[PDB]
Amino acid sequence: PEAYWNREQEKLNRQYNPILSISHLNYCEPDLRVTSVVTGFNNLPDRFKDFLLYLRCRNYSLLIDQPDKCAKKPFLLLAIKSLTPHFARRQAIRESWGQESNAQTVVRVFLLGQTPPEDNHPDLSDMLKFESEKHQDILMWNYRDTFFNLSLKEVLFLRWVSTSCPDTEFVFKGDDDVFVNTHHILNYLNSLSKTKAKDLFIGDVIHNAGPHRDKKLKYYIPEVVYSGLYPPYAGGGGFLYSGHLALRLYHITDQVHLYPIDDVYTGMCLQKLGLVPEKHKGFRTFDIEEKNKNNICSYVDLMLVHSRKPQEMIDIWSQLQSAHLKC
Ligand SMILES: *[C@@H]1O[C@H](CO)[C@@H](O[C@@H]2O[C@H](CO)[C@@H](O[C@@H]3O[C@H](CO[C@H]4O[C@H](CO)[C@@H](O)[C@H](O)[C@@H]4O)[C@@H](O)[C@H](O[C@H]4O[C@H](CO)[C@@H](O)[C@H](O)[C@@H]4O)[C@@H]3O)[C@H](O)[C@H]2NC(C)=O)[C@H](O)[C@H]1NC(C)=O
Ligand SMILES: CC(=O)N[C@@H]1[C@@H](O)[C@H](O[C@@H]2O[C@H](CO)[C@H](O)[C@H](O[C@@H]3O[C@H](CO)[C@@H](O)[C@H](O)[C@H]3NC(C)=O)[C@H]2O)[C@@H](CO)O[C@H]1O
Ligand SMILES: O=c1ccn([C@@H]2O[C@H](COP(=O)(O)OP(=O)(O)O)[C@@H](O)[C@H]2O)c(=O)[nH]1
Ligand SMILES: *[C@@H]1O[C@H](CO)[C@@H](O)[C@H](O)[C@H]1NC(C)=O
Ligand SMILES: [Cl-]
Ligand SMILES: [Cl-]
Ligand SMILES: [Mg+2]
Repeated sequence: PEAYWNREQEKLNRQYNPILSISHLNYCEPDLRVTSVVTGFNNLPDRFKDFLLYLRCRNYSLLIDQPDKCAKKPFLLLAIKSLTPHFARRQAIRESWGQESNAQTVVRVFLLGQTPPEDNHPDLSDMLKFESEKHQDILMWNYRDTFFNLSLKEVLFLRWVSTSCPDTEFVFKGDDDVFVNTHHILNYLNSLSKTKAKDLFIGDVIHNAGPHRDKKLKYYIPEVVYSGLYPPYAGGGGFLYSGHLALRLYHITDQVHLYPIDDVYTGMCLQKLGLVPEKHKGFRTFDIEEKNKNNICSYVDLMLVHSRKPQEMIDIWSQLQSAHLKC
């Protein structure tokens, strides 16, 4: 078409689809041709200019790995998107719904990029090494951890699954400011037939959405960048899928250009597999009703709630342990 991403994506489609008859994965120099191709490139916000220049570079390497995380074969892998300074959020997740267990082994990793000093981030590196050496649940890549780079966090994670955790039955991928009912999730996982557990992918799916064009909102996308409607995509606050689908998802990522909104990007990859994400009412990416926020019995049949502060996650998980004695 005329939107840049839509244009470069069709070029990918013809590369991978014979019926339609520089690298797009390993080119890590600034693609300067975008400056004369995208209308009004110099008047775009810096995140767009960085996203367009390095759209074709995704070969980033792990700086902090936990290679023996899935030694014991996990039933559920919890992968949590996080930023370096979120020490309290990560620690509260460890102490509540993200703790490792066996009961069906559950493993936990936090996904991080770099918060480099050249972006005026405070040097928290030696506190992150301290945190890593003590909890051994930090995965960190050497890319600039930013909002528009989150679909990069998705691809680099799916790569780590295929190379360091391909056996895991299921994967939960979510944010570090949500409460997840890990107990209710595992009971849902064992109330599933092998037929459905094959290509399982559930979340707060959004249908027939389009790019926000409000120049001042977070998910704003210019019309020179993307045109049309998003595919169905689960809310990035947290979705649940099987390891089998994770491997299929990773191998299809090369056929989809990175997109600045990472949960939309996952939907584009699901669409390319011929799959539709499955809505589930337990995923409350928009919280619940304030009158029900007091009641611990309101959290028993939920899958996740967004959003929650660290001490809120701990308070709910604490109360949730005695919920079967009073609900
Ligand atoms: C997602 O994450 C990736 C990975 O971290 C980010 O990619 C990096 O993006 C930064 C820009 O923010 C890149 O750094 C920039 O490189 C430009 C080109 O420099 C190369 O080429 C010149 C010749 O043209 C060589 O001299 C040089 O050795 C480099 O090899 C620079 O022009 C940029 O200049 C910036 O800093 C200097 C010094 O302060 C000043 O001139 C400017 O003020 C300017 O700010 C800058 O250095 C970096 O190369 C990318 N890394 C990789 C591995 O690709 C993405 O930006 C990020 N995406 C989003 C959307 O966040
Ligand atoms: C029919 C329709 O138009 N529905 C709209 C929703 O699509 C829209 O949802 C929000 O959209 C954003 C992109 O436009 C984005 O997907 C957002 O999810 C968040 O996305 C970030 C990355 O962009 C991801 O990292 C994060 O995990 C995720 N957060 C949560 C809690 O899921 C999504 O909410 C909505 C705008 O609020 O409006 C609907 O009308
Ligand atoms: O540069 C970033 C910004 C966000 N996040 C994570 O991505 C999730 C979504 O962040 P945010 O809550 O700000 O987006 P929202 O939920 O409001 O859409 C959160 O868990 C953040 O920790 C990240 O990993 N890197
Ligand atoms: C990606 O690969 C290219 C070519 O092999 C290389 O020049 C570049 O440095 C790589 N990027 C990273 C981050 O290693
Ligand atoms: Cl621990
Ligand atoms: Cl907070
Ligand atoms: Mg959030």
